[PDB]
Amino acid sequence: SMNPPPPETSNPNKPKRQTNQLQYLLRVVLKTLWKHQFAWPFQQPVDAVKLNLPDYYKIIKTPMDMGTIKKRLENNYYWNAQECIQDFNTMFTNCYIYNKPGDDIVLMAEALEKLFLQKINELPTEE
Ligand SMILES: Cc1noc(C)c1-c1cc(O)cc([C@@H](O)c2ccccc2)c1
Repeated sequence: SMNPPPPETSNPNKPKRQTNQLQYLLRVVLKTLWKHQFAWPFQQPVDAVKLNLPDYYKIIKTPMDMGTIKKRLENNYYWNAQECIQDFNTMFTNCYIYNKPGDDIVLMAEALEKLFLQKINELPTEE
């Protein structure tokens, strides 16, 4: 079956703003995760055709990935840091829902999420 369209990264009818927290999310949080040895499976949407996973989009109905997040941060899609944090959280949770505990992909997501939580605990106060 065909992949869905990816999550949107441009919509003029969506309100947005720059905040120092969103700027930290791009310059520190995304940047740090993206270069991790284990980032690559999370750097673009799941291509269920390529991966031969007929059920993926039956199971994962709110897909998200760091490719999408990167474009949203770079293209000023967000209103606040919470929208972006939620996208990370959805990406992580999706991986844990779809796969099994201790699978290599789950261990990889967990490595990224450990780093993510370290970086978010240092989120600047809004200014
Ligand atoms: C992310 C993610 N969540 O569920 C699936 C399925 C993936 C996923 C996305 C991908 O690009 C690739 C793979 C898979 O080839 C794999 C398996 C072990 C270690 C790394 C990679 C899984």
